[PDB]
Amino acid sequence: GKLVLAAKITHVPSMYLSELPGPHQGCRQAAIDGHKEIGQRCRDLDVDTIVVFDSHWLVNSAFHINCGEHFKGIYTSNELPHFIKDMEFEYDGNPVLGQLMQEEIAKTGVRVQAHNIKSLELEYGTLVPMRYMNQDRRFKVVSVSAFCTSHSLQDSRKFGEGLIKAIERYDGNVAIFASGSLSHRFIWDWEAQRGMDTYTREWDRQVDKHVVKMWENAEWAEFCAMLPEYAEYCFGEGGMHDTAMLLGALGWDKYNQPAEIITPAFPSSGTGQINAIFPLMP
Amino acid sequence: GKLVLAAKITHVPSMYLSELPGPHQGCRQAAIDGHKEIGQRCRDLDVDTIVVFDSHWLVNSAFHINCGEHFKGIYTSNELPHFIKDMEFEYDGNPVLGQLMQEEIAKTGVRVQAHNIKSLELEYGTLVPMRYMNQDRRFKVVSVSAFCTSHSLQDSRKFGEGLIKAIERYDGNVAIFASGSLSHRFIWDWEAQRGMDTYTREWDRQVDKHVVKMWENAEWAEFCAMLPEYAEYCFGEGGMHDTAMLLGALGWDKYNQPAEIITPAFPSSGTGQINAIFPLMP
Amino acid sequence: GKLVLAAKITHVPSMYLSELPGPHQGCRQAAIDGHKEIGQRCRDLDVDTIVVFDSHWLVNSAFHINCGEHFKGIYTSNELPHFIKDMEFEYDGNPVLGQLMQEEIAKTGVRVQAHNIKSLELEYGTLVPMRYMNQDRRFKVVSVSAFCTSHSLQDSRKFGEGLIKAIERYDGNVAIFASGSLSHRFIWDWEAQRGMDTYTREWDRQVDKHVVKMWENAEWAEFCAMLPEYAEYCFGEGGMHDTAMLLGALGWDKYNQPAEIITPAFPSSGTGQINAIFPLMP
Amino acid sequence: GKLVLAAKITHVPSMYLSELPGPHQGCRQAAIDGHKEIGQRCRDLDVDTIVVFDSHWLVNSAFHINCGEHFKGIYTSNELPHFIKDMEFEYDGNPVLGQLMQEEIAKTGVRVQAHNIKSLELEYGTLVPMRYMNQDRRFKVVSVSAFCTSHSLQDSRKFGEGLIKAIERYDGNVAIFASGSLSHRFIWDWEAQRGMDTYTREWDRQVDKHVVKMWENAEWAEFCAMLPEYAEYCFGEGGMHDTAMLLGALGWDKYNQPAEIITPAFPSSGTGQINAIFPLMP
Ligand code: NA
Ligand code: NA
Ligand code: NA
Ligand code: NA
Repeated sequence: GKLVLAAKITHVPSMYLSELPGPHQGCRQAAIDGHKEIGQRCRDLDVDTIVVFDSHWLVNSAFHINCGEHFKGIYTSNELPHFIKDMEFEYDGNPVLGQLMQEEIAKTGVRVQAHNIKSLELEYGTLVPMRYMNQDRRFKVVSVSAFCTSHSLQDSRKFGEGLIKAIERYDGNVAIFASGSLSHRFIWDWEAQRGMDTYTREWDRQVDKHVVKMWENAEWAEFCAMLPEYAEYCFGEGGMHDTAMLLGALGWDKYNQPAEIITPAFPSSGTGQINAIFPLMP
Repeated sequence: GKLVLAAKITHVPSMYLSELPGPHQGCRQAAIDGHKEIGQRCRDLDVDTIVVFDSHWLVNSAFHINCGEHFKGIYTSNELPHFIKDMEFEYDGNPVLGQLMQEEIAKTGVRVQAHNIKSLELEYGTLVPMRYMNQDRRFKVVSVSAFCTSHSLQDSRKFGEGLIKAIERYDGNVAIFASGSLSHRFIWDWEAQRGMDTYTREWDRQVDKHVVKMWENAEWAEFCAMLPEYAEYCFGEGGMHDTAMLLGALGWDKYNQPAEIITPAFPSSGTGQINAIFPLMP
Repeated sequence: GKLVLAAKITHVPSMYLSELPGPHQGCRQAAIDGHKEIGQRCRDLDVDTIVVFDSHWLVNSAFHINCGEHFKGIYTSNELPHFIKDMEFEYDGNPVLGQLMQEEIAKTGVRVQAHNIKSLELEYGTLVPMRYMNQDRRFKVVSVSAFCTSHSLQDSRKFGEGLIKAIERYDGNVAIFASGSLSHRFIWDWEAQRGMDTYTREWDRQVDKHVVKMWENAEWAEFCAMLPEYAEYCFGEGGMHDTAMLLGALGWDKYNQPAEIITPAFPSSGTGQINAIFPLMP
Repeated sequence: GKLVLAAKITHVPSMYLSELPGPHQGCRQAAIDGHKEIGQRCRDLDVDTIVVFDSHWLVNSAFHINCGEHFKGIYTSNELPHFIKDMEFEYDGNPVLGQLMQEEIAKTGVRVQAHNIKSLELEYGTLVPMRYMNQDRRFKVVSVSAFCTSHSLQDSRKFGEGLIKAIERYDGNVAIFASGSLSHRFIWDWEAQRGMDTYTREWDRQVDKHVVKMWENAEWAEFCAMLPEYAEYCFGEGGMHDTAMLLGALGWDKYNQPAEIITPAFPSSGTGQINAIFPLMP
């Protein structure tokens, strides 16, 4: 098979808040537009399976693949129980791609497990893009744990490299999404006052503006070299393992295409958020 | 009503692994016996509700109370889903204690929300002690978010202080559990070969030994003063807000009782674990 | 009196190495010519006294001013004593400007001491610019301790604010130099082979490029807001107190003039170096 | 020749302040007593040369040995110029030991330079012990740069290992002093009011109390394993390279003798200070 689309996308809970009646209604319409645009490009390019690097799925040991056959349930947020509760979803899985991913990524030396368990539910980083892109179940979905507490960014790079080798063996077109953040120093509890549209630290705002310029200028050797420090000093969501998996799949320091910005970087509860297409190398 | 028991307890997933057939069967027998002993004292002291400060429940904004009327479901770990899956549980809740907690804690100036929502499920740091102590539904349970990413430890202190005032207004006896860790520098993914019974860093091993000595010697003024640095430099599970909520309920720097070590400190996947009773001030 | 010139300047030891016969002769010619250019503008503006914020002078308590009447001695580096040794110097001092500085800065509530002591010698961050600008003793010199181990950047801001008041009372024209670095993560001892013209970390290189862009675009409110994080995460030389003293004198977040880059940013032993004029507000 | 004594010693400026008339007179008498006791033991053991690991001598590149033939001068503090100024000293050097040290330490792979330069003056970490121990010039002195900004603690270990091989080739008895601190989080500038006899952070006080117990219990494998973290999280004076050089010479994780406490650990301007003899292995 073939990788046909790669993207970095936001999954902030304010996207669901934007759908609700209230003074926040429409506050994330541009972020939702970005998802729906990326979904349309996946339809245009005959994507049959989407792999999400989910920076909301926390793991301490190894890389985990949710390649469940079928995902059906009711989601309630443990962050915002009152507002995001009893949310229905139903999507088709791809156990076959999941097993190919396990086999090829395990050949790189990466510790990796594939799970086809009815009771292992999709995490939030995967449910959000699926809400806006896949309500008609046009796409199969496979999820990867990207909130990695005790892991090497070089192993997430290798996870992405092995993923390409899995796609080569799979009979279909695949899209990959890093579902997470730029900087993720969430706004302090004693500063709720300031609302959802500010950075906690000007520092994170400025580093995020520089990083977005690096993406637009295809400075990927330089970005890949500085990613450990960006992930540490800018409090990356899940340690920016989602960003590492995506760059791994694309060629790491050999990746050479300017990012196409879909949703310009915006603050959300003190964190940096963007939607961007990473064009494929020739 | 009355606070009658306070404890720091482990919830490591190796407790469930200890139950399973294999080379690790019985690897956490003494941790499980410590949970059972603490439960039995709860029975002896005519406890009707347990409040658990759950360091596995991640929140970014405010302190959240799960005071659902009824808890029933099937638990699958997203950390070790091959081993911890399809785990049945059913417990009774205490919405009345929950709303009192919200009333009294909000008067401290702390941001606090109480949830009585069917679909808001118990988190792992609450499920583990309920599994060993509460299978016969002797106790009502309330859960508090103690994985607090953007929160002051002085607000966790105030949460505990407000909780005492809520218990005073409640018609019955209450126990509180900080469900979490000492140091929580989880073992590196590339060091899986070392197994489950080691510390990641000798540094964490030695700081944890000093902290347990301080607890045993009632050095609570000194321990409270050093808690922000301990949480940072020894990678506390959820920032050690669970520890801060418990010490807040007990009197913070005026707490003067020697900790009773129910289960001696042990390493678990690189992290420090203990079961300890915190005797109440006369 | 009048502040007539402000600058950020490099004092790297490779400037002296550039003068010596060997394979590195001329390796810092442009940095030296930047010093000479800034010196000539001081001559043109009728500067009688230069105040240097010396990021090589380490202090643990309070801000110290060397306002000695006369400076004469022989300098041997304790960093590169094989190459920088027996270096003769002689300059005139300004005890009157020093006492005005102590008077006005103490009114801000900052802890400040002024020293007029024969045996208190000029530090390296002052000797280097005086070597290239002041060999004919055209200028009196005063030095300020800007390697501040335990100090608030808001107090370095207040030091600069007070200095403007001292200059207003002084009968003459004054120039101020922040003598120090951008990033100062010095190259690791085991990486000696890579030589003198590289950054230790791509991270430092890229943050430094963003910071120079901010300076060129007069984004001073943003730069001032991010300075505490920059100094911490990019290992600022002396904590970037030199930069803070200079921006304090210039108006801090109200400073609105684009920096004039006299010598483009260059790596030196892993660290970021620049010569820049900070034009004065009308 | 033979190593006959090893010690960790303080060099705090408050030792000189203790000698002066004022409310602080005698405030460091016990620290001075410790120096003079260690001096007397060096006389009793027929020491002819003292090597000091000087955590006040800052270097960015390589390890430097001050093995000048003769040291004579007047010292003025740039930390406290009013109180510590025009301090006379005169001591005999040992260029022969210095050259052996360079030869043997360079065989371990460590980058090391020996300097015999009249104008390269003794640093403060060396002048303080020499003031209290060597006013009659009974001992020759060699100084080593131990404020190492960019260096491996394993390289400081190898410097100590190589030093023993140098002493074996030298015709005399040698003593080694690590001249530095335990924790060195100097008291914040805005907390001057608290005086010189407090810790900045209870955290540093407690870690220092644990470390001193480890020394007294000969827990050297454990202490050596945690030293990188101690040096980082407790703000070690010069990064605790002085401590690593000493433990290097003594056997690192194979060292097995309980430290003899000469001056019990005491706070000085927020930092931890101790005088201790490290008995030689049989
Ligand atoms: Na948000
Ligand atoms: Na475990
Ligand atoms: Na240099
Ligand atoms: Na002192």
